[PDB]
Amino acid sequence: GLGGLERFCSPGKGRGLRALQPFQVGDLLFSCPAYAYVLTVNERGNHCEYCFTRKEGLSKCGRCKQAFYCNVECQKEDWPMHKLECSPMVVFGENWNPSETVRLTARILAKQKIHPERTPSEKLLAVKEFESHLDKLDNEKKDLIQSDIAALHHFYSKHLGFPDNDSLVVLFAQVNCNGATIEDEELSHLGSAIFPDVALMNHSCCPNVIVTYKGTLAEVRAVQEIKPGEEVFTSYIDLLYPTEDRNDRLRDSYFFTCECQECTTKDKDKAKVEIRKLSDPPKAEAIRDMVRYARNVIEEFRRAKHYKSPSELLEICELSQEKMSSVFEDSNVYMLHMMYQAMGVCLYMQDWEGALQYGQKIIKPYSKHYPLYSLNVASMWLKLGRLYMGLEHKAAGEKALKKAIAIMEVAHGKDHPYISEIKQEIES
Ligand SMILES: Nc1ncnc2c1ncn2[C@@H]1O[C@H](CSCC[C@H](N)C(=O)O)[C@@H](O)[C@H]1O
Ligand SMILES: [Zn+2]
Ligand SMILES: [Zn+2]
Ligand SMILES: [Zn+2]
Repeated sequence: GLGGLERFCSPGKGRGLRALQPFQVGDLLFSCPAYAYVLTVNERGNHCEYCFTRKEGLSKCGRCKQAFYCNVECQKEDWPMHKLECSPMVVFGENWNPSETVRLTARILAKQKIHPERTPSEKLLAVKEFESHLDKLDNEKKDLIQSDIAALHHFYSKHLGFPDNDSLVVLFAQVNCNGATIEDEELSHLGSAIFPDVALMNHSCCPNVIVTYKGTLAEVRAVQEIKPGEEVFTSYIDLLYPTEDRNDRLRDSYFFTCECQECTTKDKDKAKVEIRKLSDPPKAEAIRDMVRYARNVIEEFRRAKHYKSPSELLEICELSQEKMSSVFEDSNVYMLHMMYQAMGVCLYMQDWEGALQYGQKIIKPYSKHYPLYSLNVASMWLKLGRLYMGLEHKAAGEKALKKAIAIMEVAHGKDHPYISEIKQEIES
């Protein structure tokens, strides 16, 4: 398996990963090549399909004209997977729209068909041993999975010999509980992948490691000191939100309730739900009313941004901030949430000054709500630094970039290509 590590049975968590030797903050616990992976549609042309390297002047697949490569070698290496989509993409035309989960599952089945034996990605845990939580799925969940299976048959029937329906349901549930989004240095979505050895790690809201990505390779580095015998815990979710929100998401997606220190004590929750200390104290029921409102408007915005204009979205953020502010301080995570969304739609609108203005009032609370080494914090420092540099505020830009580097050296490793790029952006 992996030196200095050991698969074991973690009480109340099923199987987990334990350390057999000490690891210091920044040490590399291990690296894991992707078992199967797929680049998200919106990043085609920016990244190489095979190795995920970002560069300009990628070779275009002459066949489908929708898959870009470093060279003919990367193209050849990606052909066993790319042929699943090359011709269907041109035949279906505009009707080709499988969800990313379907694309990934199709590549999983292909990888099992050609490489049925244990891969180097499965040193400690094989794909077939994945947890499915089949018995927990309600009818709504089952019907969503059945819709994905229907799409799988619809777009990938010519190249894959499919197992029976039951097995496909198990596979999709396993993907939903073990899949891994790949994000860039600004936590922008690059694609989805299966990292069997990485999936073994259980969740904690105070994790001791962070998973970063070097192309299609997952790397796992410590963000706290790990001693022999201690279990290795990563985070599955955004840690910004209070305990009940986190466990709502964990129950919904992974079907378990977390009992880590943050969940048991809920101490940071008080900072996260900051109430204005005004002459008139809000009553508890008014607080809970505004909290419910906040959680509702967050979901409403997730929906609205698919069919609404950017300015309409900014209006939603501005109006919700005013209403919520009557009760919530600006450091409240629901205010920060709407500020972050406003920053994103301003970034899309290319209003760099506006987005910078929002980002400035986001990093101060962000830094304290998130753990010491957090990719969310690093990415915010990086976005800020790049806006500063773009608007020629070099002094403040360099400051922000160094803060990002300080966290990334730990999480990504000091020799990571991203850090080289950022140091170039300081010297240029
Ligand atoms: N902190 C935690 N408490 C209880 N169960 C957890 C947990 N973190 C992860 N899990 C379990 O692990 C699943 C994710 S895959 C992680 C490995 C899994 N424990 C296994 O034996 O294969 C979750 O769906 C949940 O069932
Ligand atoms: Zn490449
Ligand atoms: Zn093609
Ligand atoms: Zn927790």
